[PDB]
Amino acid sequence: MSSGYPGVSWNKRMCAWLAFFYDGASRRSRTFHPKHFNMDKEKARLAAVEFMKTVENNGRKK
Amino acid sequence: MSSGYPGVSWNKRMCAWLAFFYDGASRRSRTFHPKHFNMDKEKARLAAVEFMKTVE
DNA sequence: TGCATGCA
DNA sequence: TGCATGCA
DNA sequence: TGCATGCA
DNA sequence: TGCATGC
Repeated sequence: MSSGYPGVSWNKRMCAWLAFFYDGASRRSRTFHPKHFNMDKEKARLAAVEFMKTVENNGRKK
Repeated sequence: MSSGYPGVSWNKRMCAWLAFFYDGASRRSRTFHPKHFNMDKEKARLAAVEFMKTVE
């Protein structure tokens, strides 16, 4: 499994684990995003843009 | 682009920003994962499992 | 979005 | 079921 | 794995 | 030009 636990699976589009459970007869899910995903994704974006700016030239690179 | 910026794009399978650039003739790329992705994904996994046991 | 439902 | 999908 | 080709 | 895909 992706999780190694019954009912818990990684949703690739969402980048989150959903826990699927029965509520009486009704199948339901609860979403668990990696902690601080938004913060850390945004910080990764800034870091990537910063690097991109370093390499916005026509000379040979490091 | 998926970032706000030219040359930087989100790779979905990788769950990471890629910066595409030119080293003269060659096209290159550098990868940028969210800083503590592996650890925080694991924390989220353990929380999903905890919910599973509790809600069951 | 997070979620409930669809797919196989 | 694990996980992708449609929803406005 | 991270990277750079493939495709438009 | 962005970004999925194959190694």
